[PDB]
Amino acid sequence: KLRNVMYYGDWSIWGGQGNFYPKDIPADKLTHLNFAFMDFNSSGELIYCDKDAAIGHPLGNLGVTYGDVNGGILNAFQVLKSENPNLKIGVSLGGWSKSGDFSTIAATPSIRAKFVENVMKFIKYTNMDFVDIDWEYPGDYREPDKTDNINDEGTPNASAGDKENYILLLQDLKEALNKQGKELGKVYELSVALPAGVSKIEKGIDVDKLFNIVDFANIMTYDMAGAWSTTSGHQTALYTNPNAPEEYKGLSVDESVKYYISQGAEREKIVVGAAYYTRGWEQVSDKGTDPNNPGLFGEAAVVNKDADLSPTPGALNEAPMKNGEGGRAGGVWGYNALDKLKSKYTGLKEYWDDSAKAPYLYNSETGAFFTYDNIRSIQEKAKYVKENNLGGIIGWMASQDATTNSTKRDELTTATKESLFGKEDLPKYEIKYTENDITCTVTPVKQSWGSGGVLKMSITNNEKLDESGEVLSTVETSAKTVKNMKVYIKTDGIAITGSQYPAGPVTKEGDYYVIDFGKISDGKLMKAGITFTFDLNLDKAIEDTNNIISIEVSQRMYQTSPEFNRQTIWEN
Ligand SMILES: O=S(=O)(O)CCN1CCN(CCS(=O)(=O)O)CC1
Ligand SMILES: O=S(=O)(O)CCN1CCN(CCS(=O)(=O)O)CC1
Ligand code: NA
Ligand code: NA
Repeated sequence: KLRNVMYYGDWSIWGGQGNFYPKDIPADKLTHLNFAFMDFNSSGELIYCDKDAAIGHPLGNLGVTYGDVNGGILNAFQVLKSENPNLKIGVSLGGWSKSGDFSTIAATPSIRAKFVENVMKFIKYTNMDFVDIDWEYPGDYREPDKTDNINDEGTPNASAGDKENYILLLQDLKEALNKQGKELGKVYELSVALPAGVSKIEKGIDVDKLFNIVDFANIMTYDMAGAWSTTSGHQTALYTNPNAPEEYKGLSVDESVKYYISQGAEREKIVVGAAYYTRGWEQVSDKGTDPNNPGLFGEAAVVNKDADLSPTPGALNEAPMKNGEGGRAGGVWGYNALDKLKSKYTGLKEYWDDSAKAPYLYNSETGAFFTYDNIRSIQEKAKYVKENNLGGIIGWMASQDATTNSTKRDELTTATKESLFGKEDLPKYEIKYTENDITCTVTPVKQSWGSGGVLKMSITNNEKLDESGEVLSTVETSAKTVKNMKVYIKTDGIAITGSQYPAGPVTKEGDYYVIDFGKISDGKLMKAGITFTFDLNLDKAIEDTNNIISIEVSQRMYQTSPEFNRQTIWEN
């Protein structure tokens, strides 16, 4: 079974990525959606990159106020899955900028165990389905590049022990996932992000052992050429053009996959990467390296400067170059910004390298050169996956895809899905939720005056908050809040004519009376430990509860989103 995997960065929601909220992800076209990234410290405690993004932002949902506990990307992912049950949702830990604490965690069994325990709790409270470990990279000594990213940790504590310790970490995670999956009655998966190139693999990836632990592995077959080099090239090519110079030999999807297989990787677990952005160079001279691809593998003149004044051959980026926030000139433009790119760099012509099956843009008069993925190269990558019995495709990243006919950013995502799977719907999966500890009492009220009767009902959220630290306490608080509660009451011969605050309004829907706490501002987010006690009005006085059959409750993340976790709280 193939996979169509997508990264979604938590910073998608701000202006740099055009304020792209999860509801506009084409989730019916994905099998796996990675929340990128969760940080963590050297003691194994999880740490947010952007707390408001993760747990507080309203994300375009009309009834959500900033900071409301049903806000945030993590809750939005749950809604995407409810609305698109083909989808598995998961969490990417680390990434290029937050891999600095892996070496320490992986080296000490007690810290490894704490990290694993915290990740298991996280995915329990967020109802996530997989864990993706993006250790970039084990055994690779690297300092931060604060000009690129003030928050970059690098991997300054890398060591030769990382290769074996990563295997231990992955083994611990998979065993914990197996255990928790059995406890909760669900299937979990474990994935990793892997380097494309041989030297990084040799430094830190025990291929054969790793592939026997993970469910699948995402090969980062992008960023394989760029402004760190003074030779133009393809950054994410399917095949190695035979004219490639030594520095780019090996750095294609095909050669990377073939190397992994030669080292023991199981084909069906290999997911290959597609980049939804350009890289490029300001001023490339055609050296005639490949006469059939002008400008390719040409010499890039060192004519620009980074934000820290370092000379560079890189072209300008879509975003302004600022020290500490995209400070390196890399020719980096989102796929959805190719029209902006062409307005800034005029005179670009589109080329296709038939030997690499990769597009590029080149101005033969100015020398500007950009390398990227398009619909055609993604279709070629998909054909390669199918013909070689590989595992799927991963895209980096969602917010960079282009709109087609709606507000969804889905041009490349749709092309990927249809080339892998065709036009039919993706398989759907059952979604399980853990019932909340919700109890209730019902008490007939003696009313010697007036007409009708009264039933006094109390509903209690018996959950209690135990987790410590910002990450686990916030996801726990959300999970143990009863959200937009609907109460379904089935009676035999008893009519509920009305309801009173703190109850929401009551209606008859089929054989049930339904109380909608989504319509009570004080009742729509019922925190742990809270009780609502309220009067229900009846058409006739009642002396016992014998004609009350059942009371059930359901939740909704938003007033608009699907009901879930329907559970019985009182039965006769
Ligand atoms: O200012 S914004 O909030 O728009 C972007 C903040 N920040 C910039 C750096 N990237 C690094 C991603 S990675 O290097 O870890 O892939 C994460 C987002
Ligand atoms: O002894 S050596 O290590 O030199 C060769 C071992 N060799 C590596 C390649 N795989 C192909 C797996 S697959 O093609 O069936 O997926 C077979 C075994
Ligand atoms: Na960290
Ligand atoms: Na193997």
